[PDB]
Order: sequence, then structure tokens, then C-alpha cells
Amino acid sequence: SNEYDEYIANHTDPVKAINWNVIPDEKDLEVWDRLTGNFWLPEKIPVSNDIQSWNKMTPQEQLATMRVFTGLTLLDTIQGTVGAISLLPDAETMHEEAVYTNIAFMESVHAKSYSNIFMTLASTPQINEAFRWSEENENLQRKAKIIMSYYNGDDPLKKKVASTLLESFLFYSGFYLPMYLSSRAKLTNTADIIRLIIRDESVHGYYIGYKYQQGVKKLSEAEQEEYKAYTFDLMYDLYENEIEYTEDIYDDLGWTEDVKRFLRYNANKALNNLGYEGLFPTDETKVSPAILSSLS
Amino acid sequence: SNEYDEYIANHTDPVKAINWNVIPDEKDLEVWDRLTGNFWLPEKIPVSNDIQSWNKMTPQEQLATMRVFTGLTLLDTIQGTVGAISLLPDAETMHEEAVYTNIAFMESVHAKSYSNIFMTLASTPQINEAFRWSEENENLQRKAKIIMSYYNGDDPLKKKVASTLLESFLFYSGFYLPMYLSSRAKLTNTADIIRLIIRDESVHGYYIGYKYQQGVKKLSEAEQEEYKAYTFDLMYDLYENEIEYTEDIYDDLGWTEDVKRFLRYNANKALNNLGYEGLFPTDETKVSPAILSSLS
Ligand SMILES: [Mn+2]
Ligand SMILES: [Mn+2]
Ligand SMILES: [Mn+2]
Ligand SMILES: [Mn+2]
Repeated sequence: SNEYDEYIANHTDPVKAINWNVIPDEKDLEVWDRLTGNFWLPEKIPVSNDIQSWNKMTPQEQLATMRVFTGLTLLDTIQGTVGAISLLPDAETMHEEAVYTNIAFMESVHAKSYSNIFMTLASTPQINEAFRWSEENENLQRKAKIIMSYYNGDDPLKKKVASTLLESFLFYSGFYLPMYLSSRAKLTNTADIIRLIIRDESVHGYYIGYKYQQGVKKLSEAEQEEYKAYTFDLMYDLYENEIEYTEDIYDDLGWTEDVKRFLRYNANKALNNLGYEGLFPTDETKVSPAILSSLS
Repeated sequence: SNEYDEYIANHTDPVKAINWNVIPDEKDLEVWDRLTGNFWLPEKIPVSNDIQSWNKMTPQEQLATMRVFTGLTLLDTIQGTVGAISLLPDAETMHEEAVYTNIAFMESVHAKSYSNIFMTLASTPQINEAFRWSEENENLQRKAKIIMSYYNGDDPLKKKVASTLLESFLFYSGFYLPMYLSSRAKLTNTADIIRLIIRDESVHGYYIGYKYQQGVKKLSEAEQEEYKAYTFDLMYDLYENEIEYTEDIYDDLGWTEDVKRFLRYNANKALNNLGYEGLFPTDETKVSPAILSSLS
């Protein structure tokens, strides 16, 4: 009766209902239609049909798979419960806020999809060892905490930069494995789930980056230069850390050199989403056409 | 020094990836399965088939519909972009956090559903006048700001109470109209959308209410009695404000008395969702049979 009187006295402007009949930025509606039109749940893909394929894989291949998927789960958990949500208060339109709520939910769907895969293919000990490894891996924890330091900060623009780098770059050291296996006719149903996830992340990265550019272009030329400097500096740090993460996961298998090229290819895409030129020359980003297609 | 060095040192515990193979509270999984299994979009309902019955409605009915729907849109806008989200930080389990991301998203689908209805049935001036009315109505703004004062507060249990009361009580002064109209062959397709929303809100209130109960039972004797007193004080404050809002919406139509019974009926259900006895004797909650039948 009184507890809320102060709040009411300090918020005299009307609270407004979202009006979808009036859209000041057409992009918000285009992305909302795209994302909602692409709704899916992991229960829709028959992962159990990969059991034979999975049992045929070597212990090294299985271990690499558990670790990359656990790393991916951690990134989705962060993005869904902390990332997308941190973007809400800095939205330019109410329709953009609505889009972020869809992004948050689909991230939770993504994270859950990995457990569906594990629960269908792996043993309890394997699952347990995997989650423990993710808590102890220094590089995985470092990339997670670097991104979270920005979501927990007070610069709306840095939150969008961190979010775009996460969505367009950090997931890729992990996405290489299922896409490559898929090109060898292995774990094909699991790859279908991975493609649905990529189809979402691609749009998330594109959209959040678009919003970053709109905000940064409102600043002076000098300020804009500082944000670009910050973006590239953050990319150098994430790349350095991802290289070590990659070596540790893929050295046994011997896939490391190709995964590093894949990292550089996507790092360029991530920068492009933020409106900047790529960092690595094209000749250093070669990706197998069998991966690029099964990726799409 | 890296801008994130300190944050990494102020957060030693590892960041954990959600694991759906280990569920500390089965209710979280049960609710995630129900909510995700109930996914829907307003585009799936053929609202255009209601065009004829809409034009048949009286000026008083159309005006009441526009206003009630805008009020509902306002409440969904708040629940989706501020409410569900404010619950994340105090979740007991990570699976509970996932459920809130789905609730946030579906609240945005609910808000958009009303705009889909408007755009299909109403004129632009009617839509514009409705949103302006919602901005100027003191009772609607009052209930919205009271709820938001708790979401912006620092007491996690109060946020849950405010949320359950909004989901199990504040929506009903509005849900009454489409249920009344559909029993009289008016806006029957629009009523199918309303039922899908109610199907979601009934689970939301049941779930957030359940989490409130778990949390409050972990407190001392004095604190449990204080939260109970707080809950009844707020419920009465909200009911009082709702009476005024209801009279101003339905007096011209003359449906007010039956609507007030519906309010008392749902207020008791909301308190039951929070583990408490109802506030109104059963005999004061006898809504006409036609209304409850329409909900079925
Ligand atoms: Mn994701
Ligand atoms: Mn994403
Ligand atoms: Mn709703
Ligand atoms: Mn709800």
C-alpha cells in the first residue's frame, strides 16, 4: 500500500504495451519471423539411430566428442541465462526486446539438445567425466569468464560485441567435429541437430551485430575508433585462448591444423557481423567443401 | 592489465554447463516438457474467420474488446521483458532458469497474439485509440507499476508473489470478455487463442507459486508469517484496484457483477498457488456457468 509508493512517484512515464502494428525497425520483424518460423526441439531428431555409428567410433573420437559438446553446452547455458538477457535493457525498440526473449529460450533449447545426445549415446561415467572436465579446463573457463565479465559490466555496446563474438566465433572450434564426422557418414542424426543450432546462431550473430553497428554509428569518429580497437583487442585474446583449447581437444586425432583454419574463417565472419574487415587473409582460412556444405 | 582480469579473480568457482541428466527437482523437467510441448504461434489460428462476427458486435462490445486486449498486451509485455527475467538470479536450480527463458519467450508470443487479432479485425484509429487509452488509464498503469516495483526490487520471494498474482489473477478481468463472447458465437477463433494463452498462464502461476512455497518454507517462524501477511496485503491492494478497472471496462455493457465474481474466484486460486487459503468465501465466487463452460 506504501512499499511501492516511492517507485511509482519516481516512474511517472506510462508503461507501454508492445504494438506490432507499428514497427520502427523492419529488421526486428524480419528476424522475429525467421527465428520463430525456425522453432524446433531436439526430441524431433531421431538421435537413437546414431547408436551403431557411435559404438563404432574410437575412444579418442568419443572423448573428443564429449568434450566439444560439453564446451558448447556451457556456452549456450551462458548465452541463454546471462547473455541475451543482459541485452534487454539496452534495446532500441520493444520488438527488439521480444526477439531477445526468443534468443534466450532457443539457447536453453540448444543446451538441452546436447544432453539429449549424451543421454542417448554415452554412458553415465562418460557424461560425468565430461562435465567435470569442463569445470577444470582452464581455456574453457577462461573464455566463459571473459564473456561474462562484459555481460556483467555496464557498457551496452561491449555486451553486443562479446555476444556476437560468442555466437559467430567461440562455438566454431566445437562445431567442426560434428560437421567433419557428418562428411564421413558418422553421427548423421546428431549433425542434424547441430545444423538446426547453427541455423539459429547464424541469425543471432547477424542480428546482434547489426544492433551493435547501429549504436556505435551514433558516436563520434574518435569513439568509434576506440570501439573498433576494443573489438580487435578482444578478438586477439579469444583467438589466442581458442588455439590452445583447440590443440588440447584435437591434437590426438590430428585434426588441429584444419580446425585452426576453421577458427580463422569464422573469426572473419564474426568481425564482418560487427561491421569490420576480416582479420585473417583468405588463403589462411581454407575450409573443406564437404564441411562448408554440410554446414550451410 | 586486461579489463577482465579482476572479474576472473572475483569469480573462482567454475562456470557450470547445465546437465539434464541430473535433475534435483523433477518438477522443473515436468514443467519444461509441458510448456515446450504446448508451443504455439498466433498465426496458426484463422482469426480472419472472426471478421464477420466482429462487424456484428456492438460499438460497446468492440470498444471493451480493444481496451481489455490492450490491457492484457501491457501485462504480457511486462511479464516477458521484466518479470520472468527478474526471476532468473534467484533460481534454485539451473533447470528452473531454463524454464524461465521459455516463460519469457511465450509471454512475448502472447503479447504479439493480441496485435495479430487487432490487425486482422480492427481499424488503425481503433488500434491507436486503444494504446493511448492504456497509457492514460490510471488503474491499468497503477497495477503495472506496482508489479514492476517488485521486479525491480531486491527481495526474490516478493518477485515470485507478484508474478503468481499477475499470472493467476490480474489477467482474468480481461479473459472474461472473450469467454463471454465465444459462448454467444462471437470471436470464436480469437477465443481459441485466449485458451492457448490461459493454458500457458495456468502452468506459469502454478510453477512460480510452487517455487515461492519451497523458498518461504526455508525461513524462520517470524519471516514465514510476515511473507504470508505481505501476500494478503498485496492481493487486497490489487483486488481493490482491479474493481475500479473492471467497473470502468464493463459498466456500459452491464457485465460487471459477473466479472467481479470471476475476480474473486481467480484471486482464491492465485493464493492457493502460493500455498495459502483463499481470501473470499466460496459463496462469493459463483461465476455464471456459461463462463466456466467456455474455459472448458
Ligand atoms: Mn546456441
Ligand atoms: Mn545464439
Ligand atoms: Mn502471458
Ligand atoms: Mn504467463
